Amino acid sequence: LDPQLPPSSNFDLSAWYLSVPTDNNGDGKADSIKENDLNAGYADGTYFYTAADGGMVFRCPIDGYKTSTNTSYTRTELREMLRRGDTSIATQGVNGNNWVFGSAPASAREAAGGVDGVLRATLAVNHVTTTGDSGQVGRVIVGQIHANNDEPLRLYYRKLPGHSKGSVYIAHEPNGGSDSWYDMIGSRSSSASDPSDGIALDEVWSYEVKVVGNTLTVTIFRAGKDDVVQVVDMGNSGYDVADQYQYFKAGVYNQNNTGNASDYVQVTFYALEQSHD
Repeated sequence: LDPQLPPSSNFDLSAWYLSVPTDNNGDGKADSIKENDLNAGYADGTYFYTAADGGMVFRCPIDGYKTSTNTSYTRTELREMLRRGDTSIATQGVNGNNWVFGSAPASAREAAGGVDGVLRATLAVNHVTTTGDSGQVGRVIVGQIHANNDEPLRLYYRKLPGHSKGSVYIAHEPNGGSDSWYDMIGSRSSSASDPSDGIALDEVWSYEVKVVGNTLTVTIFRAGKDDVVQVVDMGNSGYDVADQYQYFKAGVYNQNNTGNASDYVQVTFYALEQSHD
């Protein structure tokens, strides 16, 4: 990882676009740096940049523009794009830009850009919010599986104000259904005690989000510690259908809209790979 190289030279960012919470074209939404511009070595020194150690930094304040009116939170986050800069393929839809679970019909599988998926990342959470409502404070989503309108996976890190260590947990949201929650390390609760096995700020760790058919496996890897694995059976989740498309997300999604404007989340990634079939 080279400190003197942009993120698209330190990482393979050809299948990603970047969302940063500014509104430069006056459309009221977050800005998108699409694949072709991102991969020309885009870094703005404020939201998205190479660290002094070569890491790809995502930094995101509480206050700023959002991706749609359907969310209440800012993000500095990548969104997977299997078209890789081929703009004649649409962003949304079961097409060469997006993947489908292997459980979907043959039609959905042959049309899609990929079948099943594995997202791997290595990262350190540098900073989480310390301000705002008790139920929001300290939370950042660092990895996602997103579908047409629901989220098969949201991977959270949360560290509470008076704690030296933070927790890791996941949500699975069925198609048209509601979130199921799974604590992996520590606890998502706003009143949990300091997790003695938890993850500190600046501590390096790794995650793997994998889909084979209707089985989701989330693994947390940590040097010197056993892997932590959560399997989620999505057999009743309704994603094994022809009209659902899927994409990975990775970066910081700031789950706080109640703290100080300039409070923020920041995570540095050290490895980031997306793959399909």
